[PDB]
Amino acid sequence: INGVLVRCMLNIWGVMLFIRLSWIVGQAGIGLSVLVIMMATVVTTITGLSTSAIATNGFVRGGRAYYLISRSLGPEFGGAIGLIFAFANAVAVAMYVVGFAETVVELLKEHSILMIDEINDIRIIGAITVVILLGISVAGMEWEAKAQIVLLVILLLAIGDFVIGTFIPLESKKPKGFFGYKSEIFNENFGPDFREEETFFSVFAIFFPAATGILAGANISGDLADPQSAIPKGTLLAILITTLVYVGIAVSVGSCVVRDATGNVNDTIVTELTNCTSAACKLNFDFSSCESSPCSYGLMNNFQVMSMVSGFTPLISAGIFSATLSSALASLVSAPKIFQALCKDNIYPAFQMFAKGYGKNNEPLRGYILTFLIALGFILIAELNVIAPIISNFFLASYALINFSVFHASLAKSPGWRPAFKYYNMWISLLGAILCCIVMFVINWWAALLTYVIVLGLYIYVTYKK
Amino acid sequence: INGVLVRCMLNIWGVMLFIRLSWIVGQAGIGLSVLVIMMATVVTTITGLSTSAIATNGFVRGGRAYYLISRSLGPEFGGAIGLIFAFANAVAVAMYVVGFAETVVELLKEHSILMIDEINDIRIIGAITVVILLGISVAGMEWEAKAQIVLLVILLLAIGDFVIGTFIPLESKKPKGFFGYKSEIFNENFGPDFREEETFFSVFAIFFPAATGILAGANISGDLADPQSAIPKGTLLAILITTLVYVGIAVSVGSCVVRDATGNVNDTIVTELTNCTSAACKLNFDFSSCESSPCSYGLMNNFQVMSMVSGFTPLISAGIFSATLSSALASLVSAPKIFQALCKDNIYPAFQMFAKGYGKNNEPLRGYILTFLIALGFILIAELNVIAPIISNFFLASYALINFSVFHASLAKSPGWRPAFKYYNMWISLLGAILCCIVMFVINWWAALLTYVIVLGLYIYVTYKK
Repeated sequence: INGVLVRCMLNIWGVMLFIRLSWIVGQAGIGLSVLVIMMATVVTTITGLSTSAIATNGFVRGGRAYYLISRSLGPEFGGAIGLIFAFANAVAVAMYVVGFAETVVELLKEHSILMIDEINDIRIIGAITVVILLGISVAGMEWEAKAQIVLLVILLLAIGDFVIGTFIPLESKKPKGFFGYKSEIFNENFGPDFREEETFFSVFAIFFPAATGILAGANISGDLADPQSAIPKGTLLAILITTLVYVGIAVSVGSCVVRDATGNVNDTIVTELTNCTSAACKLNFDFSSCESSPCSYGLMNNFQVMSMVSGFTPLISAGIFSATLSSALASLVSAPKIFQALCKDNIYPAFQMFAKGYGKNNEPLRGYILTFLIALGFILIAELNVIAPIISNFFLASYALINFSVFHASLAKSPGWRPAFKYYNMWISLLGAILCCIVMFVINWWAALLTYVIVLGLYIYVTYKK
Repeated sequence: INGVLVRCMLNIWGVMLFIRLSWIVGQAGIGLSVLVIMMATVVTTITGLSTSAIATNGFVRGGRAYYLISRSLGPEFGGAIGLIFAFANAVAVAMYVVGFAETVVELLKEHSILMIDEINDIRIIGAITVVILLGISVAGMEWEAKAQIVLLVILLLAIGDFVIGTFIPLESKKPKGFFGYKSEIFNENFGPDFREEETFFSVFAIFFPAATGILAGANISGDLADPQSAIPKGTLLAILITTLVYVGIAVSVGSCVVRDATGNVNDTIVTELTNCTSAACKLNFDFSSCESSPCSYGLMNNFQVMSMVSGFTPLISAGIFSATLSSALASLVSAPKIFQALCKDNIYPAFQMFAKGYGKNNEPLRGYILTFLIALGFILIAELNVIAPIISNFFLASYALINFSVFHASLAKSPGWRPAFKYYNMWISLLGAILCCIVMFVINWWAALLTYVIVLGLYIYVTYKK
């Protein structure tokens, strides 16, 4: 009730927190953003209750995450969810690491230093980073147990430092959108003023990965040093804490940083008593009239608002490093584990090359190379705002699959289904599945369709390979 | 090999032939229109081969169409295809009858006569028409056997009269877009010049019902006075003939009527030697410069181009009446038959009120009232261009269902599957199903999605009612 809790809590706080939440709230108002977070959290908690019901039905010996599912679910749903989820984690590696690389090139361009083709300097940085990350994962993880705790200490210190910065309204940040909890800054920030082409569901898709750390946080750490049936409590409480801190950070940054701010001491508080519609003039002449040209930063231009508000910004940057690298590595170790587990069962005998445990320990290698290559291929696409909707798609697909499969097995299944989680009925799981599918189709309907024909073909193969 | 042949050939030539084909070719060029027809016909013929394989597997005693399917397919696919297809025919009634009503108000407004709210005078006409059609269907059909033959004589005479009119270039039609097989009229008509908001798939969806008469043409006439295993030959040959005459009428009208023509002897052949880009001036000053205001008619303005080209236009109008009324009535008798057959089996016991055969013969009444009311509700929507995509959706769904179900049963099914149709393998049926689903999603993805959750809920009900 402490190990997998910390694991999920690490997996969930990812890149989208420090570098995208300000974005989201800047586009979808302080109000509607809460609806975004609430939809995300209801999907996640439906899936959490369902996966809990899974984690409280079978034998006490939880072999492997995918093996746990295959025990508690048919090989059709088993292999489907497994493959689609391992792919989800594989692409998630690239998502997290490219967010990291983005913040690196940001903190670097802040200096005098520069690189070749920033839009692809991100690509070079991400490549070196994923190489070093694979090198970390393979050949050693004994230290990760103690490393996750220090990472979480760093991360919580970063969040607390952010909030402690909010209450400290330095005048030098007046040229930035930060103003320190003004009511009118909150008023003007409640209406969902969107931007160039984003719609509510585009923003939701961007945000959704920031709520996706639950299953691999819990299940992938099957056979935990803790009892198996402790997973649900920690998973759900972690969901609650993460979503609550999401809501808090959301409301705070919305009531703190204005929609746009061209940092210029010149364009400042000179205080000509004008018409004064927006909240900027309400504060002072600072951050006035970005409507003409694209301004530098503030809640809708730059993603560095979080690092801009807090005190001793190094701690916030360290928190970013911790979150992104940690989540990326967790996904990078969970994905090939699922691959090798599914392949050792030879459920899909086409990928019979289960990496043969090429190592002194049971360290798969073929899966590592595969997911590393996928991560590279996706890293090549730089703009995180386009990688993230794909992860959104695939994780929504995975969640739909899993909770729908629970719903289906609930339709009486001779295989020992017999779950135990309080509040784990079928109808809520069918609700979650319909929600997942609908939401997935609203965000790039054709991607969802293609995903579904993929899983259909998987059902075919699993149906006639028997 | 003559009865169900004539039946399908009647069901297929519907309203979309005489009043929409000219439209389609006017928007999607003489060339691309052939691709439209080819996609339609490949879908239809895949489904035809599959339904043939069905019609050549089971007992010699073909009880009922839906019963034939339930014999040769599981009650899941059975009831799904049955309900969705009966609904398809129900809405098809309204489609055909509203096309009829449209041509009636056209031929009436051509006179001095008029009605109240033409856009809903169509609705009033359609209501009276569907009332009279229900009155025809119930309480007597003994004459329909001899009536279909005279209807087909009328229809073929209309088509032949149309083509015989093409070769007769009356000067009085020069103010209309008709010119009589000019090469340049064909050249300018090969490029898919679309219009206000139509896309290739919008046009395809409009067209697709014009290729949907096969299953109900053949299966609904189960226990034919002909042997059961004669269905495939006639069905496929009817498909071939209908699609070939579609291609012929398409190429002809494309090479005959220009894209736009403001009928005015004044704006005519006066023959000022201008720049002359379009083919109009190539012919003469007639039908020149519709680009300014919306012109009266010709291959893109009015749907009466077909009736405008032929000689003794009354015959063409009679052919329209024959086609629309005939197809409408065939659908109106096929839909409730499927309803009462599915309900007598009580597959979906919610609709246990199977009309109890309230009549001296086995004449269902509850189903009649139901489909009549649905037809009314849809008639209320007047613009055929919006009703037709819905029928396209639902028929694509039905075809996807049926051929996919054949594909699935091909994955070895202990129920006696054992078909016989030459060239009836699985892979082509899976191809047809994937095509149906993809095409259905390109045309109003959310309608397709909703249809699929409907059939999923049906799978639920059929799964836990057992």
